[PDB]
Amino acid sequence: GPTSLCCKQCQETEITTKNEIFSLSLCGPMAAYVNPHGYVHETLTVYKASNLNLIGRPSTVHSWFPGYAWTIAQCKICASHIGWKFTATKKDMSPQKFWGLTRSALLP
Ligand SMILES: [Zn+2]
Repeated sequence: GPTSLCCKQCQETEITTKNEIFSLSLCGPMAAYVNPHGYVHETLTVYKASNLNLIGRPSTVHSWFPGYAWTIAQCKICASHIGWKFTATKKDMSPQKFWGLTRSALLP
């Protein structure tokens, strides 16, 4: 479908849709400055994703989104690294999980 964002390598496999896109605030209370940590502009954040295999267990090491652990996520079909699943370290956070997907790894 027109909303469909698929793995660029295998083409057929849908990873997320444009419907699931949202904007995560990279700042904390009062919207203070933060040093950029990783490369967020290149990363698309979505609430829900599909057809990915999670590799290993959640890690907090040098997380691009502080407060969240990350787990590598690769296409079930072709094993291309599309991005990461992010899971909250604290119960009071929202969303408790989301996906950060490398834009260049998707089509469109
Ligand atoms: Zn693929």
